[PDB]
Amino acid sequence: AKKMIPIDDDKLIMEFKDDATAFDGTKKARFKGKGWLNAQLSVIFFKLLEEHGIKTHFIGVAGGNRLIVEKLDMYPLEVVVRNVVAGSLKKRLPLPEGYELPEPIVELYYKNDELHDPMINYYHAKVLGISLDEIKKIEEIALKVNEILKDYLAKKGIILVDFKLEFGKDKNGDIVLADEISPDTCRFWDAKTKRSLDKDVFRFDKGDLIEAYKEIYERITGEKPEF
Amino acid sequence: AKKMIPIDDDKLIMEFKDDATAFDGTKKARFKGKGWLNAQLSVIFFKLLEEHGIKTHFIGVAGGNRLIVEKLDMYPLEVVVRNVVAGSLKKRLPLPEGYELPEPIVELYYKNDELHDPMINYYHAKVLGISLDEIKKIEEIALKVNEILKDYLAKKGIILVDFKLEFGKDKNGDIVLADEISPDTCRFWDAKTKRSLDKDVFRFDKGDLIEAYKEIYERITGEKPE
Ligand SMILES: Nc1ncnc2c1ncn2[C@@H]1O[C@H](COP(=O)(O)OP(=O)(O)O)[C@@H](O)[C@H]1O
Ligand SMILES: Nc1ncnc2c1ncn2[C@@H]1O[C@H](COP(=O)(O)OP(=O)(O)O)[C@@H](O)[C@H]1O
Ligand SMILES: Nc1ncnc2c1ncn2[C@@H]1O[C@H](COP(=O)(O)O)[C@@H](O)[C@H]1O
Ligand SMILES: Nc1ncnc2c1ncn2[C@@H]1O[C@H](COP(=O)(O)O)[C@@H](O)[C@H]1O
Repeated sequence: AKKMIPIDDDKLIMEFKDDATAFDGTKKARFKGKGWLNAQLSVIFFKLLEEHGIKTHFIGVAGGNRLIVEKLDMYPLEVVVRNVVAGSLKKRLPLPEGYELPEPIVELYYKNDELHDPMINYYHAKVLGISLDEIKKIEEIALKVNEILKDYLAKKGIILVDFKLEFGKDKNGDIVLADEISPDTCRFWDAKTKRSLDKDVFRFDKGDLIEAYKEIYERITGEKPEF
Repeated sequence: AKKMIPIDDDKLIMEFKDDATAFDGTKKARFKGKGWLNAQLSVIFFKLLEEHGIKTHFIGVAGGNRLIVEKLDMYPLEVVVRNVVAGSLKKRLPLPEGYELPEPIVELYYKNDELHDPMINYYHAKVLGISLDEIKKIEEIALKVNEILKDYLAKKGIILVDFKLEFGKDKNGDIVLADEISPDTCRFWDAKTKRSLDKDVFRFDKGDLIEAYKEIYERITGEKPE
Protein backbone atom coordinates (compact mmCIF):
# COMPACT_ATOMS: atom_id res chain seq x y z
CA ALA A 1 0.00 0.00 0.00
CA LYS A 2 3.07 2.28 -0.32
CA LYS A 3 5.30 3.42 -3.16
CA MET A 4 8.90 4.23 -2.13
CA ILE A 5 10.47 6.74 -4.47
CA PRO A 6 14.23 7.41 -4.20
CA ILE A 7 15.27 11.05 -4.25
CA ASP A 8 18.97 10.33 -3.76
CA ASP A 9 21.34 8.37 -1.46
CA ASP A 10 19.98 9.85 1.78
CA LYS A 11 16.26 10.52 1.17
CA LEU A 12 13.12 9.23 -0.45
CA ILE A 13 9.44 9.81 -0.99
CA MET A 14 7.01 7.46 0.74
CA GLU A 15 3.74 7.57 -1.10
CA PHE A 16 0.62 6.09 0.46
CA LYS A 17 -1.78 4.33 -1.92
CA ASP A 18 -5.54 3.75 -1.62
CA ASP A 19 -5.01 -0.02 -2.11
CA ALA A 20 -6.01 -2.32 0.75
CA THR A 21 -4.46 -5.76 0.70
CA ALA A 22 -4.73 -8.69 3.13
CA PHE A 23 -4.19 -12.48 3.41
CA ASP A 24 -1.16 -12.38 1.08
CA GLY A 25 -2.98 -10.42 -1.63
CA THR A 26 -5.80 -12.97 -1.87
CA LYS A 27 -8.05 -10.20 -0.53
CA LYS A 28 -7.74 -6.84 -2.27
CA ALA A 29 -9.69 -3.57 -2.47
CA ARG A 30 -9.28 0.18 -3.01
CA PHE A 31 -10.58 2.80 -0.54
CA LYS A 32 -10.63 6.38 -1.80
CA GLY A 33 -9.02 8.50 0.91
CA LYS A 34 -7.08 5.73 2.70
CA GLY A 35 -3.68 6.90 1.37
CA TRP A 36 -4.34 10.45 2.50
CA LEU A 37 -5.61 9.33 5.91
CA ASN A 38 -2.63 7.02 6.52
CA ALA A 39 -0.07 9.55 5.40
CA GLN A 40 -1.61 12.24 7.63
CA LEU A 41 -1.83 9.91 10.60
CA SER A 42 1.82 8.92 10.01
CA VAL A 43 2.76 12.63 10.08
CA ILE A 44 0.84 13.20 13.30
CA PHE A 45 2.47 10.21 15.00
CA PHE A 46 6.05 10.78 13.76
CA LYS A 47 5.93 14.44 14.86
CA LEU A 48 4.44 13.45 18.19
CA LEU A 49 7.26 10.89 18.71
CA GLU A 50 9.88 13.38 17.44
CA GLU A 51 8.61 15.85 20.06
CA HIS A 52 9.59 13.29 22.73
CA GLY A 53 13.08 12.84 21.39
CA ILE A 54 12.37 9.68 19.39
CA LYS A 55 14.54 9.68 16.26
CA THR A 56 12.35 8.92 13.23
CA HIS A 57 12.89 8.93 9.46
CA PHE A 58 10.34 11.73 9.02
CA ILE A 59 11.64 14.81 7.17
CA GLY A 60 8.49 16.51 5.80
CA VAL A 61 5.31 16.42 3.71
CA ALA A 62 5.27 16.60 -0.12
CA GLY A 63 1.53 16.51 -0.83
CA GLY A 64 -1.53 14.97 0.83
CA ASN A 65 -0.36 11.36 0.55
CA ARG A 66 3.43 11.77 0.25
CA LEU A 67 6.05 11.88 2.95
CA ILE A 68 9.68 12.79 2.55
CA VAL A 69 11.79 10.42 4.63
CA GLU A 70 15.48 9.80 5.35
CA LYS A 71 16.86 6.75 3.54
CA LEU A 72 17.91 4.06 6.02
CA ASP A 73 19.77 0.77 6.03
CA MET A 74 16.73 -1.20 7.27
CA TYR A 75 16.61 -3.91 9.89
CA PRO A 76 14.98 -7.05 8.45
CA LEU A 77 12.46 -6.93 11.31
CA GLU A 78 8.87 -6.29 12.26
CA VAL A 79 8.95 -5.13 15.85
CA VAL A 80 5.56 -5.76 17.42
CA VAL A 81 4.42 -4.23 20.72
CA ARG A 82 1.27 -5.51 22.40
CA ASN A 83 -0.80 -4.06 25.25
CA VAL A 84 -4.06 -5.97 24.84
CA VAL A 85 -4.42 -9.61 23.67
CA ALA A 86 -5.57 -9.77 20.04
CA GLY A 87 -4.85 -11.55 16.71
CA SER A 88 -1.96 -14.04 16.79
CA LEU A 89 -1.17 -13.51 20.49
CA LYS A 90 -4.30 -15.61 21.16
CA LYS A 91 -2.44 -18.53 19.58
CA ARG A 92 0.56 -18.10 21.96
CA LEU A 93 -0.87 -17.33 25.38
CA PRO A 94 -3.86 -18.91 27.20
CA LEU A 95 -5.72 -15.58 27.37
CA PRO A 96 -8.97 -14.19 25.90
CA GLU A 97 -9.15 -11.52 23.22
CA GLY A 98 -9.35 -8.16 24.95
CA TYR A 99 -7.25 -9.26 27.93
CA GLU A 100 -5.22 -6.41 29.35
CA LEU A 101 -1.56 -7.45 29.66
CA PRO A 102 0.23 -6.49 32.89
CA GLU A 103 3.22 -5.21 30.89
CA PRO A 104 3.71 -4.53 27.16
CA ILE A 105 4.99 -7.49 25.09
CA VAL A 106 7.64 -6.99 22.36
CA GLU A 107 7.81 -9.62 19.63
CA LEU A 108 10.36 -9.76 16.81
CA TYR A 109 9.49 -11.17 13.44
CA TYR A 110 11.80 -11.88 10.54
CA LYS A 111 10.75 -9.72 7.58
CA ASN A 112 10.44 -12.34 4.82
CA ASP A 113 7.24 -12.93 2.84
CA GLU A 114 8.33 -16.34 1.58
CA LEU A 115 8.55 -17.57 5.14
CA HIS A 116 5.40 -15.50 6.00
CA ASP A 117 7.22 -13.31 8.60
CA PRO A 118 8.06 -15.90 11.29
CA MET A 119 8.61 -14.96 14.94
CA ILE A 120 12.22 -14.97 16.05
CA ASN A 121 14.15 -14.51 19.29
CA TYR A 122 17.51 -12.88 20.11
CA TYR A 123 19.50 -15.95 18.95
CA HIS A 124 17.79 -15.95 15.54
CA ALA A 125 18.36 -12.20 15.31
CA LYS A 126 22.12 -12.66 15.83
CA VAL A 127 22.25 -15.18 12.93
CA LEU A 128 20.48 -12.58 10.79
CA GLY A 129 23.37 -10.27 11.77
CA ILE A 130 21.71 -8.19 14.47
CA SER A 131 23.73 -7.84 17.63
CA LEU A 132 22.26 -8.27 21.10
CA ASP A 133 23.14 -4.60 21.67
CA GLU A 134 21.11 -3.33 18.69
CA ILE A 135 18.15 -5.55 19.68
CA LYS A 136 18.00 -4.01 23.13
CA LYS A 137 18.23 -0.53 21.71
CA ILE A 138 15.44 -1.34 19.25
CA GLU A 139 13.24 -2.85 22.01
CA GLU A 140 13.88 0.12 24.34
CA ILE A 141 12.86 2.56 21.56
CA ALA A 142 9.79 0.41 20.73
CA LEU A 143 8.64 0.42 24.35
CA LYS A 144 9.12 4.19 24.60
CA VAL A 145 7.14 4.68 21.41
CA ASN A 146 4.44 2.36 22.72
CA GLU A 147 4.05 4.40 25.87
CA ILE A 148 3.71 7.72 24.00
CA LEU A 149 1.24 6.40 21.43
CA LYS A 150 -0.78 4.46 24.04
CA ASP A 151 -1.10 7.46 26.38
CA TYR A 152 -1.85 9.96 23.62
CA LEU A 153 -4.62 7.74 22.13
CA ALA A 154 -6.05 6.78 25.54
CA LYS A 155 -6.86 10.42 26.29
CA LYS A 156 -8.94 10.37 23.12
CA GLY A 157 -10.87 7.20 24.02
CA ILE A 158 -8.70 4.95 21.80
CA ILE A 159 -7.05 1.70 23.01
CA LEU A 160 -3.65 0.96 21.45
CA VAL A 161 -4.05 -2.82 21.40
CA ASP A 162 -0.89 -3.68 19.44
CA PHE A 163 1.19 -2.31 16.57
CA LYS A 164 4.17 -3.06 14.28
CA LEU A 165 7.26 -0.89 13.83
CA GLU A 166 10.25 -1.00 11.55
CA PHE A 167 13.74 0.42 12.15
CA GLY A 168 16.90 1.21 10.22
CA LYS A 169 20.40 2.65 10.51
CA ASP A 170 21.22 6.17 9.30
CA LYS A 171 24.57 7.52 8.00
CA ASN A 172 25.90 7.95 11.57
CA GLY A 173 24.83 4.41 12.50
CA ASP A 174 22.02 5.54 14.84
CA ILE A 175 18.88 3.36 15.07
CA VAL A 176 15.99 5.25 13.47
CA LEU A 177 12.21 4.59 13.53
CA ALA A 178 10.94 4.17 9.97
CA ASP A 179 8.11 2.94 7.75
CA GLU A 180 4.59 4.07 8.73
CA ILE A 181 2.35 4.44 11.74
CA SER A 182 -1.29 4.14 10.72
CA PRO A 183 -4.48 2.11 11.22
CA ASP A 184 -2.85 -0.25 8.67
CA THR A 185 -0.08 -1.09 11.14
CA CYS A 186 -1.81 -0.82 14.57
CA ARG A 187 -4.88 -2.20 16.24
CA PHE A 188 -6.98 0.66 17.57
CA TRP A 189 -10.14 -0.09 19.57
CA ASP A 190 -12.72 2.35 20.78
CA ALA A 191 -12.40 2.55 24.58
CA LYS A 192 -16.18 2.35 25.22
CA THR A 193 -17.42 -0.16 22.65
CA LYS A 194 -14.16 -1.95 21.77
CA ARG A 195 -14.84 -1.82 18.02
CA SER A 196 -11.85 -1.96 15.62
CA LEU A 197 -10.82 1.37 14.09
CA ASP A 198 -8.15 -0.02 11.78
CA LYS A 199 -7.43 -2.58 9.06
CA ASP A 200 -9.23 -5.41 10.94
CA VAL A 201 -12.38 -3.77 9.68
CA PHE A 202 -11.19 -4.72 6.18
CA ARG A 203 -9.52 -8.07 7.07
CA PHE A 204 -12.70 -9.46 8.56
CA ASP A 205 -15.41 -7.26 6.93
CA LYS A 206 -16.56 -5.96 10.33
CA GLY A 207 -17.66 -2.56 8.94
CA ASP A 208 -16.73 0.42 6.71
CA LEU A 209 -12.95 1.01 6.49
CA ILE A 210 -12.94 4.66 5.35
CA GLU A 211 -15.38 5.32 8.19
CA ALA A 212 -13.17 3.89 10.96
CA TYR A 213 -10.02 5.58 9.63
CA LYS A 214 -11.91 8.90 9.46
CA GLU A 215 -13.06 8.32 13.05
CA ILE A 216 -9.43 7.95 14.22
CA TYR A 217 -8.39 11.07 12.30
CA GLU A 218 -11.34 13.11 13.58
CA ARG A 219 -10.69 12.12 17.20
CA ILE A 220 -7.00 12.98 17.02
CA THR A 221 -7.33 16.26 15.10
CA GLY A 222 -10.81 17.31 16.25
CA GLU A 223 -11.53 18.02 12.57
CA LYS A 224 -13.26 16.13 9.77
CA PRO A 225 -10.77 14.87 7.12
CA GLU A 226 -9.82 17.38 4.38
CA PHE A 227 -8.12 15.48 1.53
CA ALA B 1 -3.01 16.55 58.73
CA LYS B 2 -2.75 12.89 59.80
CA LYS B 3 -2.93 11.11 63.15
CA MET B 4 -1.00 7.82 63.33
CA ILE B 5 -2.49 5.54 65.94
CA PRO B 6 -0.53 2.36 66.82
CA ILE B 7 -2.63 -0.80 67.08
CA ASP B 8 0.34 -3.10 67.80
CA ASP B 9 3.84 -4.03 66.57
CA ASP B 10 2.67 -4.65 62.97
CA LYS B 11 -0.34 -2.34 62.33
CA LEU B 12 -1.60 1.15 62.84
CA ILE B 13 -4.50 3.48 62.14
CA MET B 14 -3.88 6.40 59.81
CA GLU B 15 -6.44 9.06 60.54
CA PHE B 16 -6.93 11.94 58.13
CA LYS B 17 -7.76 15.29 59.72
CA ASP B 18 -9.59 18.31 58.25
CA ASP B 19 -6.63 20.59 59.08
CA ALA B 20 -4.83 22.22 56.16
CA THR B 21 -1.32 23.45 56.82
CA ALA B 22 1.27 25.14 54.59
CA PHE B 23 4.49 27.21 54.69
CA ASP B 24 5.74 25.53 57.90
CA GLY B 25 2.47 26.04 59.75
CA THR B 26 2.50 29.80 59.17
CA LYS B 27 -0.62 29.29 57.02
CA LYS B 28 -3.30 27.11 58.62
CA ALA B 29 -7.00 26.34 58.07
CA ARG B 30 -9.63 23.64 58.45
CA PHE B 31 -11.77 22.28 55.59
CA LYS B 32 -14.78 20.17 56.52
CA GLY B 33 -14.68 17.02 54.41
CA LYS B 34 -10.95 17.14 53.49
CA GLY B 35 -9.91 14.20 55.72
CA TRP B 36 -12.71 12.08 54.37
CA LEU B 37 -11.83 13.01 50.79
CA ASN B 38 -8.09 12.35 51.31
CA ALA B 39 -8.66 9.04 53.07
CA GLN B 40 -11.02 7.86 50.31
CA LEU B 41 -8.70 9.01 47.54
CA SER B 42 -5.86 7.17 49.32
CA VAL B 43 -7.98 4.00 49.43
CA ILE B 44 -8.77 4.25 45.70
CA PHE B 45 -5.08 4.82 44.77
CA PHE B 46 -3.63 2.12 47.06
CA LYS B 47 -6.10 -0.52 45.77
CA LEU B 48 -5.50 0.55 42.20
CA LEU B 49 -1.74 0.15 42.84
CA GLU B 50 -2.21 -3.14 44.74
CA GLU B 51 -4.18 -4.36 41.70
CA HIS B 52 -0.98 -3.95 39.65
CA GLY B 53 1.15 -5.87 42.07
CA ILE B 54 2.55 -2.83 43.90
CA LYS B 55 3.06 -3.73 47.58
CA THR B 56 1.56 -0.99 49.76
CA HIS B 57 0.93 -0.55 53.47
CA PHE B 58 -2.87 -0.50 52.92
CA ILE B 59 -4.77 -3.14 54.92
CA GLY B 60 -8.35 -1.79 55.01
CA VAL B 61 -10.80 0.94 56.05
CA ALA B 62 -11.92 1.66 59.64
CA GLY B 63 -14.41 4.49 59.07
CA GLY B 64 -14.70 7.37 56.62
CA ASN B 65 -11.41 9.06 57.49
CA ARG B 66 -9.40 6.18 58.99
CA LEU B 67 -7.20 3.63 57.27
CA ILE B 68 -5.64 0.54 58.77
CA VAL B 69 -2.05 0.25 57.57
CA GLU B 70 0.91 -2.09 58.09
CA LYS B 71 3.55 -0.66 60.43
CA LEU B 72 6.83 -0.13 58.59
CA ASP B 73 10.44 0.72 59.29
CA MET B 74 10.31 3.98 57.28
CA TYR B 75 12.87 5.29 54.86
CA PRO B 76 13.83 8.87 55.87
CA LEU B 77 12.84 9.98 52.36
CA GLU B 78 10.44 11.92 50.24
CA VAL B 79 10.46 10.27 46.83
CA VAL B 80 9.15 12.83 44.34
CA VAL B 81 8.16 11.92 40.75
CA ARG B 82 7.62 14.65 38.18
CA ASN B 83 5.99 14.56 34.73
CA VAL B 84 5.32 18.26 34.23
CA VAL B 85 7.46 21.20 35.41
CA ALA B 86 5.89 22.92 38.42
CA GLY B 87 6.85 24.15 41.89
CA SER B 88 10.47 23.76 42.87
CA LEU B 89 11.49 22.14 39.60
CA LYS B 90 11.23 25.65 38.06
CA LYS B 91 14.17 26.59 40.26
CA ARG B 92 16.35 23.71 38.95
CA LEU B 93 15.71 23.53 35.21
CA PRO B 94 15.48 26.36 32.64
CA LEU B 95 11.91 25.40 31.70
CA PRO B 96 8.49 27.03 32.01
CA GLU B 97 5.72 25.94 34.32
CA GLY B 98 3.56 23.41 32.51
CA TYR B 99 6.47 22.07 30.43
CA GLU B 100 5.94 18.40 29.63
CA LEU B 101 9.08 16.43 30.49
CA PRO B 102 10.30 13.86 27.95
CA GLU B 103 10.72 11.27 30.73
CA PRO B 104 9.61 11.28 34.38
CA ILE B 105 12.04 12.81 36.90
CA VAL B 106 12.72 11.11 40.28
CA GLU B 107 14.06 13.32 43.09
CA LEU B 108 15.03 12.23 46.60
CA TYR B 109 14.57 14.51 49.60
CA TYR B 110 15.87 13.92 53.07
CA LYS B 111 12.88 13.94 55.45
CA ASN B 112 13.90 16.48 58.08
CA ASP B 113 11.83 19.56 58.96
CA GLU B 114 14.66 21.42 60.62
CA LEU B 115 16.65 21.27 57.37
CA HIS B 116 13.38 21.96 55.44
CA ASP B 117 13.55 18.65 53.50
CA PRO B 118 16.68 19.21 51.40
CA MET B 119 17.23 17.42 48.04
CA ILE B 120 19.82 14.61 48.18
CA ASN B 121 21.53 12.24 45.71
CA TYR B 122 22.61 8.60 46.01
CA TYR B 123 25.83 9.49 47.91
CA HIS B 124 23.87 11.40 50.59
CA ALA B 125 21.41 8.50 50.73
CA LYS B 126 24.22 6.02 51.51
CA VAL B 127 25.45 8.26 54.36
CA LEU B 128 21.88 8.21 55.70
CA GLY B 129 22.22 4.40 55.64
CA ILE B 130 20.38 3.59 52.42
CA SER B 131 22.14 1.23 50.05
CA LEU B 132 22.38 1.86 46.31
CA ASP B 133 20.37 -1.34 45.85
CA GLU B 134 17.43 -0.12 47.95
CA ILE B 135 17.52 3.25 46.17
CA LYS B 136 17.14 1.65 42.79
CA LYS B 137 14.32 -0.56 44.05
CA ILE B 138 12.61 2.48 45.49
CA GLU B 139 13.04 4.41 42.24
CA GLU B 140 11.78 1.53 40.09
CA ILE B 141 8.69 1.24 42.30
CA ALA B 142 8.13 5.02 42.20
CA LEU B 143 8.34 5.00 38.39
CA LYS B 144 5.88 2.12 38.22
CA VAL B 145 3.45 3.88 40.56
CA ASN B 146 3.80 7.03 38.45
CA GLU B 147 2.86 5.27 35.23
CA ILE B 148 -0.28 3.67 36.67
CA LEU B 149 -1.47 6.82 38.44
CA LYS B 150 -0.67 9.06 35.40
CA ASP B 151 -2.49 6.84 32.91
CA TYR B 152 -5.49 6.26 35.17
CA LEU B 153 -5.94 9.97 35.87
CA ALA B 154 -5.31 11.00 32.26
CA LYS B 155 -8.31 8.95 31.03
CA LYS B 156 -10.36 11.11 33.37
CA GLY B 157 -8.96 14.44 32.15
CA ILE B 158 -6.49 14.83 35.05
CA ILE B 159 -2.77 15.59 34.55
CA LEU B 160 -0.51 13.98 37.15
CA VAL B 161 1.99 16.83 37.33
CA ASP B 162 4.16 15.55 40.18
CA PHE B 163 3.79 13.75 43.49
CA LYS B 164 5.57 12.63 46.66
CA LEU B 165 5.78 9.07 47.92
CA GLU B 166 7.13 7.50 51.09
CA PHE B 167 8.44 3.94 51.60
CA GLY B 168 9.26 1.60 54.45
CA LYS B 169 10.53 -1.92 55.18
CA ASP B 170 8.14 -4.62 56.44
CA LYS B 171 8.87 -7.64 58.69
CA ASN B 172 10.28 -9.61 55.72
CA GLY B 173 12.51 -6.69 54.64
CA ASP B 174 10.51 -5.93 51.47
CA ILE B 175 10.18 -2.29 50.37
CA VAL B 176 6.58 -1.14 50.90
CA LEU B 177 4.77 1.99 49.60
CA ALA B 178 3.38 3.86 52.58
CA ASP B 179 2.01 7.21 53.82
CA GLU B 180 -0.87 8.65 51.70
CA ILE B 181 -1.74 9.43 48.09
CA SER B 182 -4.09 12.40 47.89
CA PRO B 183 -4.45 15.95 46.50
CA ASP B 184 -2.33 16.92 49.56
CA THR B 185 0.69 15.02 48.19
CA CYS B 186 0.28 15.31 44.41
CA ARG B 187 -0.20 18.07 41.87
CA PHE B 188 -3.32 17.36 39.81
CA TRP B 189 -4.26 19.68 36.89
CA ASP B 190 -7.43 19.69 34.83
CA ALA B 191 -6.44 18.58 31.32
CA LYS B 192 -8.51 21.25 29.53
CA THR B 193 -8.05 24.28 31.76
CA LYS B 194 -4.87 23.34 33.64
CA ARG B 195 -6.32 24.57 36.95
CA SER B 196 -5.02 23.00 40.17
CA LEU B 197 -7.17 20.31 41.78
CA ASP B 198 -4.97 19.84 44.83
CA LYS B 199 -3.37 21.63 47.80
CA ASP B 200 -1.90 24.41 45.59
CA VAL B 201 -5.44 25.83 45.68
CA PHE B 202 -4.90 26.36 49.43
CA ARG B 203 -1.19 27.25 49.34
CA PHE B 204 -1.75 30.15 46.97
CA ASP B 205 -5.48 30.91 47.39
CA LYS B 206 -6.31 30.16 43.74
CA GLY B 207 -9.81 28.91 44.59
CA ASP B 208 -12.03 26.69 46.75
CA LEU B 209 -10.20 23.66 48.18
CA ILE B 210 -13.18 21.42 49.07
CA GLU B 211 -14.42 22.11 45.55
CA ALA B 212 -11.25 20.93 43.78
CA TYR B 213 -10.89 17.81 45.96
CA LYS B 214 -14.57 16.91 45.38
CA GLU B 215 -13.89 17.43 41.66
CA ILE B 216 -11.04 14.88 41.73
CA TYR B 217 -13.19 12.40 43.72
CA GLU B 218 -16.29 12.83 41.50
CA ARG B 219 -14.24 12.33 38.32
CA ILE B 220 -12.64 9.16 39.64
CA THR B 221 -15.71 7.61 41.24
CA GLY B 222 -18.37 9.10 38.94
CA GLU B 223 -20.29 9.91 42.15
CA LYS B 224 -20.67 13.03 44.32
CA PRO B 225 -18.85 12.72 47.70
CA GLU B 226 -20.84 10.91 50.41
N1 LIG C 1 13.20 5.17 5.75
C1 LIG C 1 13.23 4.05 5.01
N2 LIG C 1 14.35 3.70 4.34
C2 LIG C 1 14.42 2.59 3.58
N3 LIG C 1 13.39 1.74 3.46
C3 LIG C 1 12.21 1.97 4.09
C4 LIG C 1 12.04 3.17 4.92
N4 LIG C 1 10.79 3.13 5.42
C5 LIG C 1 10.20 2.02 4.94
N5 LIG C 1 11.05 1.33 4.16
C6 LIG C 1 10.77 0.08 3.44
O1 LIG C 1 10.01 0.36 2.27
C7 LIG C 1 8.96 -0.60 2.10
C8 LIG C 1 7.59 0.05 2.17
O2 LIG C 1 6.70 -0.68 1.32
P1 LIG C 1 5.20 -1.09 1.72
O3 LIG C 1 4.26 -0.42 0.76
O4 LIG C 1 5.00 -0.91 3.21
O5 LIG C 1 5.02 -2.66 1.38
P2 LIG C 1 6.05 -3.89 1.60
O6 LIG C 1 6.03 -4.27 3.07
O7 LIG C 1 5.39 -4.89 0.67
O8 LIG C 1 7.39 -3.35 1.18
C9 LIG C 1 9.14 -1.59 3.23
O9 LIG C 1 10.00 -2.60 2.71
C10 LIG C 1 9.91 -0.83 4.28
O10 LIG C 1 10.72 -1.67 5.09
N1 LIG D 1 3.05 2.39 57.18
C1 LIG D 1 3.71 3.26 57.98
N2 LIG D 1 4.43 2.83 59.01
C2 LIG D 1 5.11 3.67 59.81
N3 LIG D 1 5.11 5.00 59.65
C3 LIG D 1 4.43 5.59 58.64
C4 LIG D 1 3.67 4.72 57.73
N4 LIG D 1 3.10 5.53 56.84
C5 LIG D 1 3.44 6.80 57.15
N5 LIG D 1 4.23 6.84 58.22
C6 LIG D 1 4.77 8.07 58.84
O1 LIG D 1 3.72 8.63 59.64
C7 LIG D 1 3.90 10.05 59.77
C8 LIG D 1 2.66 10.86 59.41
O2 LIG D 1 3.11 12.20 59.27
P1 LIG D 1 2.07 13.34 58.88
O3 LIG D 1 1.14 13.53 60.06
O4 LIG D 1 1.55 12.98 57.51
O5 LIG D 1 2.88 14.71 58.75
P2 LIG D 1 4.47 14.83 58.83
O6 LIG D 1 5.01 14.10 57.61
O7 LIG D 1 4.56 16.34 58.74
O8 LIG D 1 4.86 14.20 60.15
C9 LIG D 1 5.03 10.40 58.83
O9 LIG D 1 6.24 10.49 59.59
C10 LIG D 1 5.11 9.22 57.89
O10 LIG D 1 6.42 9.17 57.37
N1 LIG E 1 3.17 -7.08 7.74
C1 LIG E 1 2.49 -6.21 8.52
N2 LIG E 1 2.04 -5.02 8.04
C2 LIG E 1 1.37 -4.13 8.79
N3 LIG E 1 1.06 -4.36 10.08
C3 LIG E 1 1.44 -5.50 10.70
C4 LIG E 1 2.19 -6.52 9.94
N4 LIG E 1 2.44 -7.52 10.79
C5 LIG E 1 1.88 -7.21 11.98
N5 LIG E 1 1.29 -6.00 11.93
C6 LIG E 1 0.60 -5.33 13.05
O1 LIG E 1 1.08 -5.87 14.28
C7 LIG E 1 0.02 -6.11 15.19
C8 LIG E 1 -0.01 -7.60 15.59
O2 LIG E 1 -0.45 -8.45 14.51
P1 LIG E 1 -0.80 -10.04 14.57
O3 LIG E 1 0.57 -10.65 14.81
O4 LIG E 1 -1.41 -10.24 13.21
O5 LIG E 1 -1.83 -10.34 15.63
C9 LIG E 1 -1.23 -5.58 14.48
O6 LIG E 1 -1.39 -4.22 14.86
C10 LIG E 1 -0.90 -5.59 13.01
O7 LIG E 1 -1.61 -4.59 12.26
N1 LIG F 1 6.54 17.60 52.64
C1 LIG F 1 5.62 17.31 51.68
N2 LIG F 1 4.33 17.02 52.01
C2 LIG F 1 3.40 16.75 51.07
N3 LIG F 1 3.64 16.73 49.73
C3 LIG F 1 4.89 17.00 49.26
C4 LIG F 1 5.97 17.31 50.22
N4 LIG F 1 7.06 17.53 49.48
C5 LIG F 1 6.75 17.36 48.17
N5 LIG F 1 5.45 17.04 48.04
C6 LIG F 1 4.75 16.81 46.75
O1 LIG F 1 5.68 16.50 45.71
C7 LIG F 1 5.48 17.32 44.57
C8 LIG F 1 6.71 18.21 44.30
O2 LIG F 1 6.89 19.16 45.36
P1 LIG F 1 7.87 20.46 45.31
O3 LIG F 1 9.28 19.92 45.22
O4 LIG F 1 7.55 21.10 46.63
O5 LIG F 1 7.46 21.23 44.08
C9 LIG F 1 4.21 18.11 44.84
O6 LIG F 1 3.08 17.48 44.21
C10 LIG F 1 4.03 18.08 46.35
O7 LIG F 1 2.65 17.96 46.71
